[PDB]
Amino acid sequence: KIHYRKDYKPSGFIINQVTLNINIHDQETIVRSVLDMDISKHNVGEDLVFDGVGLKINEISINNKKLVEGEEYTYDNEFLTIFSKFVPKSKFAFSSEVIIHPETNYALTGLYKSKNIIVSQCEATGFRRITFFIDRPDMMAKYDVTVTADKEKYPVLLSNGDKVNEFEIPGGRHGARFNDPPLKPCYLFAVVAGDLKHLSATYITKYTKKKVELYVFSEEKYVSKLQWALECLKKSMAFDEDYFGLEYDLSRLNLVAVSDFNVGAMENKGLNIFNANSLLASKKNSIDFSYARILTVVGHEYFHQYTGNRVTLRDWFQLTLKEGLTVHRENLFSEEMTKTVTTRLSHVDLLRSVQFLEDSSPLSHPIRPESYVSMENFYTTTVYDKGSEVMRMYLTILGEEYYKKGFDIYIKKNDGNTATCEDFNYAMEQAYKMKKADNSANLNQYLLWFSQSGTPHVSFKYNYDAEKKQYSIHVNQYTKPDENQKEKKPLFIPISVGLINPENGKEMISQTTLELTKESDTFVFNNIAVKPIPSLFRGFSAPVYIEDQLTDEERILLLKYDSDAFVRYNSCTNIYMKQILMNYNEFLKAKNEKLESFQLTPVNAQFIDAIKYLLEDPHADAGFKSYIVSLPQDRYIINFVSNLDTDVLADTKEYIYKQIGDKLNDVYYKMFKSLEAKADDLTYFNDESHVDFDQMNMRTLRNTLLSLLSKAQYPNILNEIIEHSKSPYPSNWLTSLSVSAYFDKYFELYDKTYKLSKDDELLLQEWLKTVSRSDRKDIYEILKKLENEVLKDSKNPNDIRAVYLPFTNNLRRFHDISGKGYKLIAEVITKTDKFNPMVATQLCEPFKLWNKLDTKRQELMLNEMNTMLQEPQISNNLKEYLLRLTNK
Ligand SMILES: O=C(CNc1ccc(F)cc1)N[C@@H](C(=O)NO)c1ccc(Br)cc1
Ligand SMILES: [Zn+2]
Repeated sequence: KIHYRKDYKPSGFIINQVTLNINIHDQETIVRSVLDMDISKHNVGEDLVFDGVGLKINEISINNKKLVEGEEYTYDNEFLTIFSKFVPKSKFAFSSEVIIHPETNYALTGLYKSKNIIVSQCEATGFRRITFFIDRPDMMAKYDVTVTADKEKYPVLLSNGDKVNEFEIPGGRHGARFNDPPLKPCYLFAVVAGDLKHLSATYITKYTKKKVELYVFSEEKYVSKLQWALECLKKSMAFDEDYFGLEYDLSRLNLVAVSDFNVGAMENKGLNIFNANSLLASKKNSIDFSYARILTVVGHEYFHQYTGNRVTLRDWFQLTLKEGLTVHRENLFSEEMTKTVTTRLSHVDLLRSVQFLEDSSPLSHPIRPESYVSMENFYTTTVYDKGSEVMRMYLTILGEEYYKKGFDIYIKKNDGNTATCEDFNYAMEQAYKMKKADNSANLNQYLLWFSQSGTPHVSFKYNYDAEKKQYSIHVNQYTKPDENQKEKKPLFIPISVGLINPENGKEMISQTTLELTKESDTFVFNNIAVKPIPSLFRGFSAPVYIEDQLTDEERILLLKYDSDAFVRYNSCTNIYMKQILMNYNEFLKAKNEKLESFQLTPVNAQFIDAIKYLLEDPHADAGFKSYIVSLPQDRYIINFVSNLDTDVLADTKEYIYKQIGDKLNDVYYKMFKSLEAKADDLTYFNDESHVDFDQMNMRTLRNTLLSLLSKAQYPNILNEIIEHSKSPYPSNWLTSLSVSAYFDKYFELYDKTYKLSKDDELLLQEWLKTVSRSDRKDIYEILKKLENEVLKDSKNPNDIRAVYLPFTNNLRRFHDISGKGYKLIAEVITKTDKFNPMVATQLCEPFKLWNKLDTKRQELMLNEMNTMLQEPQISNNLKEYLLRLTNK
């Protein structure tokens, strides 16, 4: 069954009240549910059809009269159909009692057991796995929820709303009743039961001075890892108050970590539930990346309280309205908290590698898709991250003052209601009219960002008249036709620009955002005293392919002297890309023609000089420095090469890295040594509330330089690697494992770091990732060793993803020409699909570029995908995903 956006129609039914009794027992959970329902104005006498997946019916009733299977209803394990003639014409009560089995629910959707915690996940379609419902987000209802369980095993009981009763039950059990009067969609329902330990705090809101109790929960073993999450929650609350003027509306907010989770976290109202790897950290037992991850995921789920929970979705095709907008709010928050330029750069780096790949793949879709089979397949980097860039462009176009005015219009007008992408565009249009001082101004063209798939390409030509002091930027935009639009239309593209004087590095014009609304336009600037170098798409102001048409000399000047971090990073990126494409084609030709000798174009010496200049600048940023010594990501590069031969690309990267290191290794080594004191400072190692993002960026730089020096076999660098392995910081000692891959000490450090990791669940997963992405010639034997000794039969998604996904980024080995790496991941996908279709589809990620590779590897990947598709037991999720990916 294919659902189409244009087919939306309101239900013929209304569910006003849900009264749940969830009785948890060792071998089963009994769910009783009374739904106080009505007939809506759209009803036309149809059957009453409920969603209900995998439920064991004990009984169902209408108005306390038990219904008879076969004559009055059918149930096919997916839909409960009550025939029209037995459906009442006015207000009525539907009731049911079903049995479900959280303990064997390894798909982690619906109600399931994670270690010793019972927990739910209802977005998008999981509530129907708990009880019968019209399981779609426009069915808003009140919830009164009672949970009972063995008290010894499950002392802590949580659901949405206020706890209004706690009571004892004979036989060692107990119950708690939660009443949540405000309307909500069923995907925001949640329940948690377990032997949970907590940290707590009281937050007083900014304007109404309301006292909000904050609780963060985990299993007892890891309760000492909760402190940063609680601090991040306070920060998120303050940011929504300070930037958006928005306070929390409930008396309490609970965050709960669980070990088994399909994604990062979930915004259930007042009861946010997290993958443990996105809530728990300590400085002894977590890598640095955990701190930014917890900050952004806590922030993300908090910002949903307005953008998703208070203003909700009419239908799932509007997903980007809450996810793109919440990622945008998340990104603003992160940028303000970290105060590092690499925060924005890391978002752009993600979009232009992963999301651009998706947008040029057969899976390409607009941020508001037109159809789906499994809605879980459209929680994508397109909907989330391109969605966020589309939400960010409103702020770029409007400026902070009018953006905040438009955002508040959207909140005030839609608070407590469902909404669509048009409602948001409407609110921004009102601010646009105010800003332009023109009630005729509109953003109708802006809506194409929601409906048009594919990445626009923006290219430039320039003219400077020295006598007239007149400078022109000619701009073109183009989107390649794809399967979603045969004809692509020009978008509203905001181009943040500066003009740099190449003689002194100074700004030449005030802040300027060009509004490109046609296929092409010419923007002219008068009184430009000298020929400038244009600084284009500052802040990465639109999600596009930038073709700057600048010389490498011009790009070097921007890299050294521009004020905008993104344009400097992009100029570096563009210099690298020109070099990569040139050397790639030289290696390819020598391979194709079987040349006994040939030449390679060297790396630009003035570019290497500029890198050295930046690295040696003690006032320059360490995080930015780590980006400039790193080549662009493989998944960024592959968007620019047809029939990419992964071995030739590996040879290209190796040549270019060797070229630069042959000049700069002594600089790299000197910096690695001089950065030690500040990077590894232990002053606050035992203060979990003290997080220094610049210090972590200095560690990133040290660990990047160490990797470069180790690959280069720099003299006696093994000494530094061994010393690095004794650092108290996991980012450092796990780096010592991966860079030791090039030395005879690798398995010594393998065993040392395993011993350091094995007694913390999350640290062990970081160790698994480090092994998985180790640059080892024997990586296939090493993966078998992880399988046999550590991973075993685990159904934990964090374990499976840790063992296999980093390995898939091994350009030389995963893409082994035998196809053995494709075969290995396909076996893992098919095995995983038997119990967790969502994670099976996540493990398909390496196949997304299949039609971008050389002909032999295309065929090898296609064969494994077609083998996967022929599996008799394949899930709907995996089948739909592979059918779309293979154009079948
Ligand atoms: O957690 C994420 C993204 N991060 C992530 C991390 C590791 C992974 F393996 C996968 C995803 N998204 C949340 C979300 O949006 N919460 O607000 C979400 C919620 C429900 C559904 Br259905 C899908 C996605
Ligand atoms: Zn979200």
